[PDB]
Amino acid sequence: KHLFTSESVSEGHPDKIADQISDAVLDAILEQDPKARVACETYVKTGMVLVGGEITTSAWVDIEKITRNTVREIGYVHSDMGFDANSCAVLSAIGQQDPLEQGAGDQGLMFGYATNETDVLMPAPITYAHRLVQRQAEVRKNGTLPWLRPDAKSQVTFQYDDGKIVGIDAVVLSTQHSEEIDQKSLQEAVMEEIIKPILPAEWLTSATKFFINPTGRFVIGGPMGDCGLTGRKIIVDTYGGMARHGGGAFSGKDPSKVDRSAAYAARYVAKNIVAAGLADRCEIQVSYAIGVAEPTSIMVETFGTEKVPSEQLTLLVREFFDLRPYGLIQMLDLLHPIYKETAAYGHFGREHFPWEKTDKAQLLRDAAGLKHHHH
Amino acid sequence: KHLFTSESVSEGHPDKIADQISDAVLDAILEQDPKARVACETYVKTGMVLVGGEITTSAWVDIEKITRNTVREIGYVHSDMGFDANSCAVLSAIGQQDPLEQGAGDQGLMFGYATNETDVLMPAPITYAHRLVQRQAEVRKNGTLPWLRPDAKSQVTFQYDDGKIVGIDAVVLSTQHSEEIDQKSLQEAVMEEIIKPILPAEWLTSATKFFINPTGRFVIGGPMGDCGLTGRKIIVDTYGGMARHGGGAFSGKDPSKVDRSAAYAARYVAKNIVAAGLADRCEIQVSYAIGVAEPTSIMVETFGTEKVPSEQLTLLVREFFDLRPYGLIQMLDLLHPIYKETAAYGHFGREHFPWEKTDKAQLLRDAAGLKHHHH
Amino acid sequence: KHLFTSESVSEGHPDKIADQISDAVLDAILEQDPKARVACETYVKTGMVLVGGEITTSAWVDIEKITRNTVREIGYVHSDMGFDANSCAVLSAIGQQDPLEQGAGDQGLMFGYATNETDVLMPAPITYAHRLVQRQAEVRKNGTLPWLRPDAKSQVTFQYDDGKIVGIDAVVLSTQHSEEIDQKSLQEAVMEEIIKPILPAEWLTSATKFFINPTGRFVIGGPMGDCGLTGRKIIVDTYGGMARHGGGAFSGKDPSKVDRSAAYAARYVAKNIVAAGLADRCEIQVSYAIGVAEPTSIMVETFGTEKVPSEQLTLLVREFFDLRPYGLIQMLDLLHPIYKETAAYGHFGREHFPWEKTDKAQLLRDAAGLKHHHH
Amino acid sequence: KHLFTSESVSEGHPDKIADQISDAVLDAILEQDPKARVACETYVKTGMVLVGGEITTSAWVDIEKITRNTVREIGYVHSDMGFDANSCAVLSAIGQQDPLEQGAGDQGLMFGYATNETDVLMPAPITYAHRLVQRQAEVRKNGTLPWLRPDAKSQVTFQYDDGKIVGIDAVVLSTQHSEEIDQKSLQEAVMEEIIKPILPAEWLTSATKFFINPTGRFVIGGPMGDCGLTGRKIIVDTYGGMARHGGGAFSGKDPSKVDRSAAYAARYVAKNIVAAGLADRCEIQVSYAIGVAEPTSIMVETFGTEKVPSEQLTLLVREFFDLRPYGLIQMLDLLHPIYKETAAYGHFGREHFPWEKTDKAQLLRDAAGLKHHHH
Ligand SMILES: Nc1ncnc2c1ncn2[C@@H]1O[C@H](COP(=O)(O)OP(=O)(O)NP(=O)(O)O)[C@@H](O)[C@H]1O
Ligand SMILES: Nc1ncnc2c1ncn2[C@@H]1O[C@H](COP(=O)(O)OP(=O)(O)NP(=O)(O)O)[C@@H](O)[C@H]1O
Ligand SMILES: Nc1ncnc2c1ncn2[C@@H]1O[C@H](COP(=O)(O)OP(=O)(O)NP(=O)(O)O)[C@@H](O)[C@H]1O
Ligand SMILES: Nc1ncnc2c1ncn2[C@@H]1O[C@H](COP(=O)(O)OP(=O)(O)NP(=O)(O)O)[C@@H](O)[C@H]1O
Ligand SMILES: [K+]
Ligand SMILES: [K+]
Ligand SMILES: [K+]
Ligand SMILES: [K+]
Ligand SMILES: [Mg+2]
Ligand SMILES: [Mg+2]
Ligand SMILES: [Mg+2]
Ligand SMILES: [Mg+2]
Ligand SMILES: [Mg+2]
Ligand SMILES: [Mg+2]
Ligand SMILES: [Mg+2]
Ligand SMILES: [Mg+2]
Repeated sequence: KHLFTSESVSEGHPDKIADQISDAVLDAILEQDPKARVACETYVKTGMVLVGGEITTSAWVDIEKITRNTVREIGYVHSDMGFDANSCAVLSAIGQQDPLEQGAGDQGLMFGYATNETDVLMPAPITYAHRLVQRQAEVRKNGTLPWLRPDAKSQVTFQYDDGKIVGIDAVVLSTQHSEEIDQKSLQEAVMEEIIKPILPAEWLTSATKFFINPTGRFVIGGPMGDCGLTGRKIIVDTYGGMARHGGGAFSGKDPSKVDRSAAYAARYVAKNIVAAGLADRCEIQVSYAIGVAEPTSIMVETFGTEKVPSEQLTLLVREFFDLRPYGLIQMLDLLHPIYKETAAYGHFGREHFPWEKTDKAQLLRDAAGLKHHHH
Repeated sequence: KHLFTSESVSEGHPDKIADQISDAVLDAILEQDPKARVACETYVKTGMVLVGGEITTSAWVDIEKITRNTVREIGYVHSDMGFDANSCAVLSAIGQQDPLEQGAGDQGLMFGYATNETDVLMPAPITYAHRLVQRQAEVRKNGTLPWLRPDAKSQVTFQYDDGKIVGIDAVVLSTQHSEEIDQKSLQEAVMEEIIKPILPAEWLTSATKFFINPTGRFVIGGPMGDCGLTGRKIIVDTYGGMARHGGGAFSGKDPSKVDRSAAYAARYVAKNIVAAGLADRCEIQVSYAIGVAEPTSIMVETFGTEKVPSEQLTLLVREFFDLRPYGLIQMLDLLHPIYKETAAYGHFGREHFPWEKTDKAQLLRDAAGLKHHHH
Repeated sequence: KHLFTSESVSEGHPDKIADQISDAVLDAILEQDPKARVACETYVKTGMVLVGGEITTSAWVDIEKITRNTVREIGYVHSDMGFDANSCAVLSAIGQQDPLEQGAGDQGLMFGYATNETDVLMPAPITYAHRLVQRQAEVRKNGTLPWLRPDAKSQVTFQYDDGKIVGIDAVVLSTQHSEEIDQKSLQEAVMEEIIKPILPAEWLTSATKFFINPTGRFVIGGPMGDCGLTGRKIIVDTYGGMARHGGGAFSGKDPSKVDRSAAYAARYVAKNIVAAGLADRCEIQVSYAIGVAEPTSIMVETFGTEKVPSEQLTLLVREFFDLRPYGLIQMLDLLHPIYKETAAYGHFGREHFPWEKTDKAQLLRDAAGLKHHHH
Repeated sequence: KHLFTSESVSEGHPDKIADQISDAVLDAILEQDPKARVACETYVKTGMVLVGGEITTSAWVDIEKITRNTVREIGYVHSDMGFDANSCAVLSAIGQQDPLEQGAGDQGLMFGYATNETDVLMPAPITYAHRLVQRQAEVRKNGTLPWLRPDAKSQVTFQYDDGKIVGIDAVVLSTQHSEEIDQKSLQEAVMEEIIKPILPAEWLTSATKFFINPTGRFVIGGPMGDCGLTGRKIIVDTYGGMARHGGGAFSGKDPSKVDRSAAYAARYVAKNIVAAGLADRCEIQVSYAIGVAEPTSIMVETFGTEKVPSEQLTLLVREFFDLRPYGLIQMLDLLHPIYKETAAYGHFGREHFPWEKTDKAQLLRDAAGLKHHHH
């Protein structure tokens, strides 16, 4: 019997604004130069975006237009909301100053995770936290609730009973909105259009507490309310705290940065082990030394749910997966402008991303000797 | 049998520069106004520091002098190193626009952890990673190795055998340095002055791999090499990945921000459970809803090492600890300028910090009914 | 027979926005510390104000609130106008690191001028250019023309016939406005409310050309349209080109800066010579060497209109006026927060400023031996 | 009998640093796109360059490399001098969002001047002020005085006797320098290498005062000492105060901006009148209305030195010169990357610039009927 909690934030949360600008700049560069080196760090606050860092590329991009386009899409288009794509400041401080045996670009450690408690092999709490804010954005943009504004957060507390979901104990939904909607109207609409359509009714009972805009009015937000920086939502981006984290941010980094590529690979590995039926849950840790191709370490954790000995799993992983930094890029077909889409609503659990394919599961299952004997 | 890896970075790593500026600004404010509200986000890169965010305070501080003093102390005092305290740009964009029942200032989730694998009740990998970079800084500043420069990283891979440390498998030490030292000289000096004095000789064997400045020369660094931002080393700041993380950054936040205060409290709770002998390792999760005083959730995880039933532990925690946001500040005496010291070499494991006191351990032990029966 | 032209700009022109922020910061400091050293340079463009330079002061000022207050007063309060006081970025980069024999703080040259072609002893073209934009601001702010927006420019071409004003040949008035007013409506209203009430009807004839918003619609302006910097309207600030200029900017400089104080003194000198009847027009040049109290040069130019020999005038000036840098501050009572008012609509010709007093005129006249002999 | 004073500043003065960055960016764009629209405003101070404004161009330029290259050429290459090309911050905030009948892009007024008191038809004071700082830069860069640093100023006071140069009354030379040179050594070297080789010995007498580094040591300078902005040396750029000024800055503006093109044209006109022998000195004023091709006014001032009636001169100017904004660009062949060279040591008096050609002088002389009758 334990209570576990995860959160997510909408595309209009200031940290998420920064992540999406960083990745919109990455995508624009990769469209022209797939092998670009990009380390693009964004900082947003009242009236301004600062886009900085380092790029090595043949590409020619307009950082200001990409930034303004990104903010406009998120929905900040007027001073009444606290922030305007068309009239904010955009400052740029980007410095433009056998292949599988290439060393890691940096040291570090990265984790990946999978669990069969959902069909996408993700933890339920982060899954439903993301779906809530993704729903908030959908009913804002489609005109179902046209008074919604871009900045929102969600938080879901699940109840477990020896590792089985019993229900949802608590739900937090805080949304920005225009001045005209009153709080009772806002709470009813958020319950009917956002919460009830996303959370399974089975998990919602008399024991469920709902905190909808628990401080009431939330008119001013996005960067006016809170400074936002790239890489400040790394637990929202991953597994909502259910799994460990190595500390590296994803957004604004090209696929040569093992902080992103090896975390994607570790998800792919974990997900294929669980899809194979070789465990019910699996956490992978990998680590690198700058200038060294072979990871300094690989760890496979199955929390006692493995269907074959743990040492045999570690072997299967070395056998089927090339975790050298350029083996990663090959393994996942990463040199394409696919990253802006990851930079809100989570890097995992959306099954069109290359690191969410379970195209190794039968291979691992066969290689492990799992198959039924008769008679 | 598993390999686990943690890293740390010196006070001269650009992300750590940002953390220390943010907390130097917090301390300067709390010295004058202990109840200040501070959310100070720093961004450093080639030639500049940007210090931004939001403060509510009666204090009057010189952000530029605090910044320059902080960078000078870290050791960046010349263009030859890539960055100069005295001549860099400092830009400021800080907007200055029953008490225990006060609501949390934000939603979120926070973890704390303790393990008796070290005397300070920390995981060994993060402990020894921090000690390595702390040693690098000490031999740089005391003139033992005067050619060292401020930017460094460490990484240590431990070998476990069913949860007992067998040894150290791999050690990474990457340090900045002046142009005059050659790499063989640098590797010998780092082995003799930094590595061998910090890592127990028992754990160092023929199986131990050493990667000292594995890309060779590292003359240019700090902000010139890599943009740095507040809150981009949250796993170095905590448990090196051994424990989970809720995603919140510590530095530049006053103690009313549950991202910092509740993580400190969760460490205090976990550490006192383990010091009490109520478990060998303990992870606490807590979460809040904005405007709500009582946490939305509390979870006590003991990984099967508890000495009393798990439900009884959850009770002991509600009984002995007030996890309401202002109960935290009272519980830990937090309204003092003590934070710059946390902003490099880890927020945990240094036992003079208030959240590292084990002043509840005997209390919890007595309350749990642990004591020996004779005859 | 010659045509001469001068321009002026409203308080909402971006260069004038910068001047007024610089001087609002100066005034706020002098209110607390009359002997402050201030060199405050402002830069405005789309979404941002940067306030920089150097101050030596005991004062404690909130640069962000002063900036936002200044922009709000000018009238930029919405993204629809291109700029919002409440939601723009404000960045600060101000470094806070016998008395009459004190040296000049810098070298330089400064001119002052007076002419009896107006009652305020100013050239008519700059006088009427300022009055036009000052009128534009008055009918905008008083609701006479509520659709006006803050950014405007004026330009007036006078016809002279051997140095006597014959009339006005050309009038330019370009004003920002809201989207709702059509251009014919705007032209009629500007002619009736701004032009006809300010320019003497005697000077307006069939030969007069009027260019009112000659490019038509002007909805977007202020910083969105044009970057603005302190000290980029030095000819609008002075004599509209009728007199020479030494190149120094006024705004954001305390009275120890001879670029401001000696130009004010040179106006005072010229104005008192002309008010004395010792010439009909008078241009003064003074210059300084850094660290030298006595000006390196003084020149008195009367364009052949002197009523006493030129050498005798130069003597009268050395006799009645102390042009040493601290003699200036004493001569004009300058250590008071009086400067924001100078930073739009001209530093000269408004007779409540201390350098516009003619309290030496009778003294100079008596000392020159001008007085009527009878019989 | 009158004393007149002019100043100049070296390429390392912070305002001049800004002018040269603005024009280096203009040149880089015009090299690729001769018809680019450019309005590039620079701001330099401790540790940073901000390059902003508005460009309409097909060109692709690296603002950061152009900036760093420009600062390096000027000579700021180390923190010991206060500023380093290689390690300063560069921030960019440039928004990239019958032909002779095209309207002026803005209103305004512009002056041009010529006088036969020098062979280049410039006033002597500005001529010799520029030559002094140009000499300071030459002996710094050629290693004659290798301890010189980039920031310097000059100021020269000439004595006139009814409009004829009698001599030089005062000379100011303030130069930055390294820590190693003492002030007596510096004064002797500046007198021998900079002053005596540039100023005619005839003009230097017992009455001449010399102020060499009159405040002594000047080690820290460039942007560390003083914020610099584009367009803050408009009187150094033109005629040193001898002639009037319309207020417009030159640097960072493409030739479609009448603030630059019409001032260049007005110099060309004045210079060709004086070279023709139609006056000994000539000041031209022109002015424009936004969206109007024909200037709102033209004024020809000859200070009583004309050799033909004044009305006939005004006619000659309308006849020989097309002052419509695109007539200017054609008249002077302006669509070429020639502007960085203007942005230090004066826009006039260097006779390879297109507006310094006297290719109309014989034409004007013939058209005026000036020629000798015999017998
Ligand atoms: N030549 C070099 N050799 C070795 N290490 C180097 C070298 N140059 C820089 N580094 C280090 O590499 C560091 C990068 O650390 P880190 O902040 O983790 O990078 P990041 O890519 O921004 N990721 P994170 O902030 O963790 O998401 C630099 O800041 C230096 O400490
Ligand atoms: N009136 C309000 N009511 C509720 N939520 C609000 C209100 N105002 C702002 N918020 C939200 O609170 C958010 C803060 O999120 P977060 O980024 O986690 O904060 P942080 O303190 O910088 N911590 P982190 O970046 O996680 O270390 C804002 O950006 C909004 O989404
Ligand atoms: N110690 C010093 N001795 C002499 N001159 C110095 C010293 N320190 C700096 N200076 C010079 O003084 C200059 C100031 O020039 P200037 O740009 O005219 O100043 P300003 O006050 O901004 N006025 P302006 O831009 O003309 O309105 C510096 O930039 C240096 O060239
Ligand atoms: N559509 C428009 N119609 C008319 N005037 C306009 C329009 N858009 C902007 N303007 C004005 O044109 C001004 C330009 O003034 P000014 O500051 O003299 O320009 P500049 O080119 O930077 N020159 P200076 O600072 O004088 O060297 C703008 O700031 C507005 O007042
Ligand atoms: K923040
Ligand atoms: K970075
Ligand atoms: K401009
Ligand atoms: K300045
Ligand atoms: Mg945040
Ligand atoms: Mg990292
Ligand atoms: Mg980093
Ligand atoms: Mg948070
Ligand atoms: Mg301007
Ligand atoms: Mg000056
Ligand atoms: Mg200046
Ligand atoms: Mg102009």
